[PDB]
Amino acid sequence: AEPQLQRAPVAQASRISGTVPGPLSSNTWPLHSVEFLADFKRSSTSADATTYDCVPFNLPRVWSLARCYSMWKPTRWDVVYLPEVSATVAGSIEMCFLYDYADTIPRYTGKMSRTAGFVTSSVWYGAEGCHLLSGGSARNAVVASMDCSRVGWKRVTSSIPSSVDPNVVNTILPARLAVRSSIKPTVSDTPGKLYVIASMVLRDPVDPTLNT
Amino acid sequence: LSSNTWPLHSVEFLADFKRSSTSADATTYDCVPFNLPRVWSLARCYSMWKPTRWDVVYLPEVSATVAGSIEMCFLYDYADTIPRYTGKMSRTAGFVTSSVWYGAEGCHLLSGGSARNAVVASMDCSRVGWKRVTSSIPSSVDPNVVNTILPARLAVRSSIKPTVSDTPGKLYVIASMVLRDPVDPTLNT
Amino acid sequence: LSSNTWPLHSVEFLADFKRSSTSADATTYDCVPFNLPRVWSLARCYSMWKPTRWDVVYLPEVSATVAGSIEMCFLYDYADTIPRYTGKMSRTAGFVTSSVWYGAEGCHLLSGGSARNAVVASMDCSRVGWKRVTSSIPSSVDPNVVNTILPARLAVRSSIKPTVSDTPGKLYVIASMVLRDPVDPTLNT
Amino acid sequence: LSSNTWPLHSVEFLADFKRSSTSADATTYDCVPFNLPRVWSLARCYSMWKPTRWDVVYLPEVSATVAGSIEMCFLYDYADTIPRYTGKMSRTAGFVTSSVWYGAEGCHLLSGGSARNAVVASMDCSRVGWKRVTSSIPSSVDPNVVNTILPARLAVRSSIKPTVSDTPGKLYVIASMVLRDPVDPTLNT
Amino acid sequence: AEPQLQRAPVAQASRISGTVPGPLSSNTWPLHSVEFLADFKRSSTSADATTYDCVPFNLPRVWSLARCYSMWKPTRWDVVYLPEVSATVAGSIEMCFLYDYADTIPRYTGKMSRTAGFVTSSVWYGAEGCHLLSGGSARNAVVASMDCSRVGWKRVTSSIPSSVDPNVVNTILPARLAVRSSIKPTVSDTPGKLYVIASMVLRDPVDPTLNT
Ligand SMILES: [Ca+2]
Ligand SMILES: [Ca+2]
Ligand SMILES: [Ca+2]
Ligand SMILES: [Ca+2]
Ligand SMILES: [Ca+2]
Repeated sequence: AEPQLQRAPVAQASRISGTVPGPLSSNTWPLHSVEFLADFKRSSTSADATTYDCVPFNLPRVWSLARCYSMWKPTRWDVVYLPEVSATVAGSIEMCFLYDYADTIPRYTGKMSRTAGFVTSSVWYGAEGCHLLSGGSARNAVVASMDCSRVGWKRVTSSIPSSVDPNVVNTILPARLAVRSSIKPTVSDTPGKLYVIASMVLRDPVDPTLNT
Repeated sequence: LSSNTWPLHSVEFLADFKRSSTSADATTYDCVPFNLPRVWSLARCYSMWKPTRWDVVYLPEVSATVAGSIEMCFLYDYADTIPRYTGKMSRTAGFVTSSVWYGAEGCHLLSGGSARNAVVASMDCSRVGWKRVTSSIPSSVDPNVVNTILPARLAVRSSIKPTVSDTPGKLYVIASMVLRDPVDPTLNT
Repeated sequence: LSSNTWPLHSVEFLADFKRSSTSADATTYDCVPFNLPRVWSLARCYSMWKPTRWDVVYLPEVSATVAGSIEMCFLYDYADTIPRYTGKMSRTAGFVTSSVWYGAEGCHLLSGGSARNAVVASMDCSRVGWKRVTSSIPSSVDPNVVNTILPARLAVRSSIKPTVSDTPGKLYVIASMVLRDPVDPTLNT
Repeated sequence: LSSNTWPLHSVEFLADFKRSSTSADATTYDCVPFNLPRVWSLARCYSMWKPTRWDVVYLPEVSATVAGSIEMCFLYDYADTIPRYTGKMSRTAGFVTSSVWYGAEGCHLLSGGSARNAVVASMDCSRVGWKRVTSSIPSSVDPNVVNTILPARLAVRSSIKPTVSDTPGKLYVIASMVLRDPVDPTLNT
Repeated sequence: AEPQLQRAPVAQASRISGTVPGPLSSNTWPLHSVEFLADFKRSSTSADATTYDCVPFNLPRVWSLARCYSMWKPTRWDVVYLPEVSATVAGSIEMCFLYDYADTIPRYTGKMSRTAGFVTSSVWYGAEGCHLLSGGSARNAVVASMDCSRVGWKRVTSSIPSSVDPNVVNTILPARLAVRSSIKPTVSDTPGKLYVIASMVLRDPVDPTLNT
């Protein structure tokens, strides 16, 4: 055919609309995952509960994805206790959630029981929780569920301002998981494992390297 | 109805309406559970609260000859300046004013309803979210930090400087809220 | 509708799109009423505001041969670092880039609105709650405190460094919001 | 609802009811946005306004022993002579009169409704067209020129000459209007 | 009914088989994405081409996901040039790929043309490449495609051993993109942008924090 006589424009707009396509470019992105939280450490001297900040950057794998978004909203967050001790082991594991950073960490059973999301279990009970981490059946699992309803959209951070008014911390920290041992062993030990079954929604992308 | 949630309707004395003989500034009251002993005793057992009502009624107890009036309004931003005069009060949310000796008819508001002849200052509670219950306020902090725990402040002012400081009536709070996540009363801050 | 809630749709010049001949950093604009003189005149009369739209359209006014592009995106966390380059921009929310000379078709967005071949950067307003109207930003504080008042920041970047500092266009904001509890404009901070 | 139009409901302190110890003449107040600081701050952002409500409530703050009463009426023509006495006031539009110490019951009118025992002077707003918003009034001009910008004047009078000038109560404006064509607040005259 | 008389076992095995469930737990995970590579910098003094290592850690968003896997295999890797200059701009952009770290970087057109994946374009041609980044239509785009067939499974790294024998570098570096300017402007400038349209397969998960 005839060679086409192209008309050359002074320019030609180069335009892109919206976050460049890829795995985490959608306005929002829902994510469900099982994440090892920590060892159930049993102090032999302290009766104080151990605290765990329920925020994305504390979940290595989830964090990898979460740092690509600026906002997140927890939908599930459930911590399962997996026993790794015989049925001869005395003691109990106590768990509850603290929804205000300003609130004091429970130092004993009574305090723990009076706190939201409270749960206790024979340190050797709950192995069936292993099946929770995969399929389901929380029938015989030791789980501490965090109240996620009513939790709004939180900014995704890579840190927690700890030496700051608890009120500013609250703006980023939906809740803290408080884990306590009902008794003091003669020597520190680790009766089981704590795995988190988190479900959240990420929103509004951001270059990971900028996210803090 | 359930699962970390139950409504609470209460009535409690808030404070005496004090008229300064020298200052024209408005007195400010933080609308949070810990400023109401009984309500506090309940709210402290929960981690989060959400005001559904919060109304402050002025009930007079002076002679029909006392001059001056009471002015009330709500401040929803800690950073906002406290009204120094009538015009300023009149321009802010929930503004209400009434002769200092009027308002006794609003006592049935304390039990029952009919705010028909009451002197009430209602706080805008719709669209007020869940706030963490606290045992105090960080007064030396950025107002924005305070706003996190303080839904609003009630600003009360006297339209007149009496010859001597005096209290013509009292303020009663009629609050209605919902509490959420259980917490040991002694550990609530 | 009503009851301490006034809806508002405005259009205002936001700022000049400035291109630095030395810095590759983006310029950020705080998406809050006090940054728009006319809108501020209105918003300062209220304690609370809630953005419903907030769109910033770029209107060019340079030769079609000028080199470079304008890049825009929104930052929803004050803690988040300001983009220093195209990828950082292309990777974040509301990203949009267009040749610096392109855009005039966007004037229709201003009057009326038929955004087609318009260069707009829309902010995520859904799920943005009632914020407190302020007259400033506490930059000297924890970014989390700032977040309390800053729904988002618009990030505008020049895809390239002109040999001389210049401004090839202007940014106009098309905001839609609802205002809530009245305050004396002079006491609103 | 839209395209250069949104309703505005406001409440603001208008002025102190001042009783002259020597003059029997009525004091006059121009019912225009610029005489209400906050409302002005809003209205000035628009070129045209149209009053939908405009009610002025008298709220007393004196002893039940003060004698005399307040008289109010509206004047819809700048050329019209200001009422010198009770009969004259009583014969003009919106006329209302009440003992100077009565009216506190009308405070709920400021927030909510029920003008049931209020002392309100309502301006006839139906059939009041769009008027240009102004920052002032040409007082030395033909009344007809003034009528162009002045929907009406509120005439307030004391049915008695107290021994000394005094202010028994205050006047609060409860205005409701619609604004129309945007304008830079600083350029509005 | 009758209370069930539970039989208490000496223990109860706590077992989990396979990487804990979540977004990046599958043995393999395929990922396609558009990633801004860099500015097409035009030196006014050097004629040397600029090199870009075609490896995951150089793609911020992709890297977020890629660091959760230990092995990767490029399937596509295409670099698109987007012009941001008028049709009055003189010069050309030259691109090619170097598949051996030991190979010398081309210093001129002839050298560039003799190299695999070679491509040149009027610096003001190729705006239609914008549509490539989203839908498709590479009909009028300036693209430099990397030979991915025959590229095996490479270990995912967070760095490149640069002061090491090019042969060891080759074990981790599938290829380098060489970008050159056909001419020297009177002063350094940036005629356009380089975006990468990568496609790869990730395999064998690993805690991100361990991945280096
Ligand atoms: Ca962040
Ligand atoms: Ca608390
Ligand atoms: Ca304010
Ligand atoms: Ca005017
Ligand atoms: Ca590795």
